[PDB]
Formats: sequence, C-alpha cells, structure tokens
Amino acid sequence: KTVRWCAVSEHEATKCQSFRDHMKSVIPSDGPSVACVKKASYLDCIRAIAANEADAVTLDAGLVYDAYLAPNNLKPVVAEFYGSKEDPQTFYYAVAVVKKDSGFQMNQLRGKKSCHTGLGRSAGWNIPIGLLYCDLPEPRKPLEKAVANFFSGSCAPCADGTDFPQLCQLCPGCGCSTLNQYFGYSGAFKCLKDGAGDVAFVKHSTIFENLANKADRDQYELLCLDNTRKPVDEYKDCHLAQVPSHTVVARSMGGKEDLIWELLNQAQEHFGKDKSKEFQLFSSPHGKDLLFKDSAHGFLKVPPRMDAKMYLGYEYVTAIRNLREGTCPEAPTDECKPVKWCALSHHERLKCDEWSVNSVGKIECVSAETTEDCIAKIMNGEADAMSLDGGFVYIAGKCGLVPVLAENYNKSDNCEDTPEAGYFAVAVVKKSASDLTWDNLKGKKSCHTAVGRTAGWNIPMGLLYNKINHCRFDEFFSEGCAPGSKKDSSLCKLCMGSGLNLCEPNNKEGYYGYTGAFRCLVEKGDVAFVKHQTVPQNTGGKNPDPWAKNLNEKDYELLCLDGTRKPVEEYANCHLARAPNHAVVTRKDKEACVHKILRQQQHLFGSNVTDCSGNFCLFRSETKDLLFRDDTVCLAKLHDRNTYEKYLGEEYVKAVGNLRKCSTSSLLEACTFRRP
Repeated sequence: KTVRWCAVSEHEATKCQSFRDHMKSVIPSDGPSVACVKKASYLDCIRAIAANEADAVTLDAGLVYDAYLAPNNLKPVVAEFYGSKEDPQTFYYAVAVVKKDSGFQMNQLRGKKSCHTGLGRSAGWNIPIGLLYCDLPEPRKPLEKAVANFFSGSCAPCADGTDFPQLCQLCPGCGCSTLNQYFGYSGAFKCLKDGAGDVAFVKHSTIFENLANKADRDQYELLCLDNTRKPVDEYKDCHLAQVPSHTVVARSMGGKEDLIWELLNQAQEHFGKDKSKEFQLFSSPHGKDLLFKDSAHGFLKVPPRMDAKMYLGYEYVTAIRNLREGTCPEAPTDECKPVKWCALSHHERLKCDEWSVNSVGKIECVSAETTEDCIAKIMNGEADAMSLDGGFVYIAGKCGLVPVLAENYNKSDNCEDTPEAGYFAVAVVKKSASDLTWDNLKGKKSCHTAVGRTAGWNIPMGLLYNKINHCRFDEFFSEGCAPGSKKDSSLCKLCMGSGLNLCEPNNKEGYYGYTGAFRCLVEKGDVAFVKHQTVPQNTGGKNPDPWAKNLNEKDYELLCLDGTRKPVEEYANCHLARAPNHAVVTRKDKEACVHKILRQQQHLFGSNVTDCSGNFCLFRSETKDLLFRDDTVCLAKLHDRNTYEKYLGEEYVKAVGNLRKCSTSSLLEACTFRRP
C-alpha cells in the first residue's frame, strides 16, 4: 500500500522525505504512504521503476518518450496541471507563428528565415526540426549544419555561431541569454515581429504574451501540418505538436497506477496550493521544481486506456522519432504510400488479404483486437484506414481522425459523387393521442426497436437525456417494450411473445424491430421510435398481417423536438436526428492517399464487375459485411463534410455524446482528456 517515489537529487529527496512525513500525520494508517528512493538521474529513475526498485517519477515530455521505449515500457498515470480545474492546463502546443499573407506553408519552409527560442529547446527546436527532418539536405549529421543549409538564415540561440554562421544571421553571436534580443520565447517572436525572420517556432501562448491587442495579433497566422494556415487562437486545431507539461509515469504491467493516484490525489488535497502553509507540495525552500514543477496547481488521473504514444500524440512522436532515429524515404516523393487497412476479425483479415494481393500492393492489412484498438492504431500510425459506423465515427473524431469517404447504399447510377445523409429517425404517436409532444413523454408508454439500436434507442433515448441527467432509462417511461432491457425492467413489461423470448432482441419477439415497435404503438403504447419510412410501409394495406392490414397512414403523427407536431408525410422537417452511413476514417495526413487509392480500388473491384466468381469483389463477404457493408454501392467523396462534426450532424452528435455518458468507452475517455 506504499509508493516508492524516485528522486534525482539530494534536495529532491529531502523534499520527498518531508512529503513522506507530512503524509503520515492524519492519513489513516490504511491510506497511501511514501517511500523515497534516491537515484542519480532521470534515466536511472526510469530504470529503477522498470526494475521494480521504485514506482513513480515525474518527467518532461521527452523523457516520457524515453521511458516508454523498451525495455522500460513505462506509461503516464497522473498529470500535473497549471490553471484552475475549470481550465486545467496540462498540455501546451508547439506552434509555428508567421506573418499574415506571407504565402507559404510548412512544406514550403526551405529557403525561408527562421526564429528559434533556443537550440535544444522543445517547441523552439526539437519539434520543428524533428518534423522538418526529412526535408533537410544530406548529410543530416551534424544536425546543426543541415538546418543551417535548409533555412536561408535564422536566429538559433546557443547554436555554434563559429562553425555554422547562418544560424546567428538574425542574431549574431547566438547569445544564449536575454542579452541577445532574439533569445527565448519572446525573443524569438520579436525576431518575427521585427521582420528579421519569416517564421518563429514558439509556444501557442507565446504571441498572447507579446501582443496585448487582438488587433495587432490578427496580423499573425499559424502554420498547420496539413499545409494550411489559421488564426493564432485556433492553435488547438493547428500546431506542430501537443506536449504534456509534466507527467508521472509508472510500469505498464504492475506499476501501482491506482495506488499512485490515491496518494497524489490526497496529497494535493492536504497540501494543494493554499491547502496549507505547513507543507507546500508545489514548492520548497531547498529549491525549485523539486519532485514536481512549482508552477503546478494540481493533479489529474490519466485514463487507463492510454499509452505513451497516445499521450504524447502522433505529431510529437513523429518529430522525436526522426530526431532519435533519422530515417527518410528516398523513395519516389509523391507516389502514394500503400494504405494499411485494419481488420477486426479473422474473417476480416482473410478478406483483406485477398484484397491486398489483388490490389497489388496499394492495400496492406493490419490486425487489431477490437474496433477501438484499430482506432488507436490509425491514430498512432500502425494503421491508416477502416470503415466505421456513426458511433465510432464520433469516437474516432474525438480522437482526431476524420471521415474521408462515406458508404453509399441507394440511388445507384450517380453514386461516386453524392454523399448520402441518412434515414431520419422519427418519433411516432397516434393523432388521437392527447396533446402528446416531445417534451411531454415522461411517464408515458414507450415502444423501441431494441436497446442499443440507432433509430429506436440511441438517437431518441439520447436527446431525452437532457431531460433527466442520469442513466436509469427504464424509470422515465411508465412502461414499455425495449427488446434487450433486463427481463424485469419496465422496458420489458409491454413486450409480447412469451416463453424464453419474452422481450428478446429477435423476431420471435413480436414487438421487436421497426415494424415490431409500430405494432407495439398500435397495440399498447403511445410513442414509437422508428425511421421515416416505417409507417408508409406499414399502412395503406402495404402490410397484409392482421393487426396492420387496416391501419391508415394519416391516423398518425411524428413528434418534432421543438414541441410541435407534423404529418408522417414530411418527416424531412420533423425528425429527431439523421442517422448516418458507415464512413472510412483515416488520419488527416493520409486523407489524400486514401481518396486516390480507394477510388481506383472501388473501380477495379467495386459493385461494377459482378464476376465475384473468378476474381475479387470489394463489397461481397464470405461471412457478412467484411470491411464494408455488403449493400455498399460505392465510396462517396465527403467533399466538405470531412470532419465528424460536419458529417454526423449536431442532433446526432448531441445524442451519441449524451449516451457515451452512460456507456463508457475507455478509448473515448482518453481522447477526451488529451483534448475535449
């Protein structure tokens, strides 16, 4: 129940011993305890933790990468933040500030003039040079010279002015102190402001400290990785890298992550930032930043699904990898790199393999255990693309990935250029129902197609969430039939079909499905949640069966979320949410290649050629829906709907968002932490 903290210096160990002590005084002898293992350096601390001779240490982003690498394999368990918990600042963004209308993007930096905070610094050197690495001229070692030739001239504080002069061209001597006006963050920004340099590599907040007036700021832009610019305040959605400020790592297996959280959580409680002048956790008389930076305000537990690569982030890991390794592709230069497609099942891997061979290298396969694991892989580069359903296009989007092509199902001869939007989920009731309105449903009787389903649950049950704020849905409706709820719940008390299949999510449950929930409306409930076509299909006699043969379309009305009502006829203006088609998602940096490669593939192996017999077919499956949905006609180009927020639709996103409040998703809670 004790946590062995690692200190990299006598001072730090003294502070640690104080920590240990003041944590004994009032903290049940059943509550966490601190032991102090003293090591000579960070690497020795990282090693101690992996060799199970210590348990935790706090490191800068760079050592968080090192700690993650074999054979240590350590992960981020607790984070240090710098604001209020309303605006807990745990990250910071390495951004590239430039002057408005100077016309050039990240990939057009050769020749330009650079301003770096200081050589060896994070945001100001390691990250930018890292990414830029493959664009530097060989020999790339020594690095300093190679950067000197890349740029036309720059101000690289602390660089070797003597040997590679052009690096102090904007600041002769390269002074490594405030003496040199272009040193440090502000020094680098000023280098840009004074117009000595074209681009200045600094922190996101750097410009917000050198220009108090939005007016002047509006004259500066930030270079983004997809070779486009954006307003300095849109840094979160345009930066070279996202860096964790200060992180606490542990072992990946074992590691006592939970115990560690229980320690520091309480610690920050008894000695938080004001909590006491007896013992200050984020400061010391013996020094500064001992154990934890002094600027700290508190701690935050890191979602368990997270690994260093996820925590550090794609861009960051990319930058550091290059520096650490140095490995470029003197391969073509423009010819698209093969698309690695992630498979979910054995049968998926098998179909993907058949596909890979037939594509002749343009398609490759990667196998992950679950949809979320595939998403983590597309996230960190181990994989590039895969098709997802609404719920996952949402999750994937929270994680930074983006929808690129949507799966099309209907109107077949115009396909390739017209993204389908979906099938409107509508709430239904009988016109002969008393004033029933959207915001009136409480205590009513419900009819659902089945729990978990989109049109009959997630969407409706998802919007209704803002009218409760708790996940106990069975106790909102007086009663109802929701195939799948617990056999006893109120959601099961209106379901017919007896025996073992009472309230079961299969057709043996009469009230199951679209048609089934309608019958459930007609025979026991006042509200049914289906889709826009469900009624026209089950009226006008279009349905033989007893209970339906005489039902008439006009005897019903679908509820509109603004309280009013409208005719089943114009569902288009009175639905709950749209409900999308499956979409291929991929990383922003691979978006281009995915379009080119897939269009050419759906060409060669699409629904076009029907001789699936003696050749390959992208849309047919040995099993069922492998890789794509079998009823897929083509992959549409999501022209401008290329972001989950623009492809899903506010209503849908609102709902799905609300539901993930009830059903966790470790991957989502992790991506949320890094950004949302």
